[PDB]
Amino acid sequence: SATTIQKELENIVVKERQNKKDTILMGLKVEVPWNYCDWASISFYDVRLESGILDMESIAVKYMTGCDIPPHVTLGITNKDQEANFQRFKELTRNIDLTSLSFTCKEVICFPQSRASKELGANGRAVVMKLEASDDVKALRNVLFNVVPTPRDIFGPVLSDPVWCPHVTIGYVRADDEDNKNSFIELAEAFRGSKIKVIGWCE
Ligand SMILES: Nc1ncnc2c1ncn2[C@@H]1O[C@@H](CO)[C@@H](OP(=O)(O)S)[C@H]1O
Ligand SMILES: Nc1nc2[nH]cnc2c(=O)[nH]1
Repeated sequence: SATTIQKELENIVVKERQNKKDTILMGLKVEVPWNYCDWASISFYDVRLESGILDMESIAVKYMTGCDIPPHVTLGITNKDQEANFQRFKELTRNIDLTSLSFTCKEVICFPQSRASKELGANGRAVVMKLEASDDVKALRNVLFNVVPTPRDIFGPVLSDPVWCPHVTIGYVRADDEDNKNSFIELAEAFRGSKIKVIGWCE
């Protein structure tokens, strides 16, 4: 059970996310086997079409744009002042062939609604394809965090240790329409077992 301090620390984590703007994405641009038309029967949640969003610039809702998402696997998100360190890391890894890296689609997961987005007026949940990452990807991410200071992930209770869930987000849907959510998951489940190829760094 969480303590008083832990509960207070969670509020700080959520607010920190809400306050975050202008961060940089350290991720791998990938090619996926699914297309928009595969989800033609699905209704997506796009904050750009919604009202009551209290801060469109917050990274907690800014990227909740239906299925209009560039296919990518996030390694980490950090502050803009780390841009130089990240650029230096890309140069340090210039000899690494990122296109040799591969992920395997395992299971379709609908992440829980982030409290940071909900408090900013969002009503969406992310449907993602959980990926199996090779040791090369895991090592690449660890060394990235060694060269480029990156906020520690805290997706759960503040006391828990983060378990990286490599994933390619497919689309956001309303958190209050189960039929739509389940139909989406079913359709996305058809792509399980597919292999995703890395093209390079997200730019
Ligand atoms: N400059 C940026 N700063 C923070 N996030 C950014 C971003 N550009 C893209 N995103 C995407 O927004 C994330 C949600 O925070 C992730 O999406 P995801 O992997 O699909 S759950 C992330 O990739
Ligand atoms: N990597 C990762 N992202 C998440 N987003 C929401 N929950 C999680 C989680 O457990 N892991």
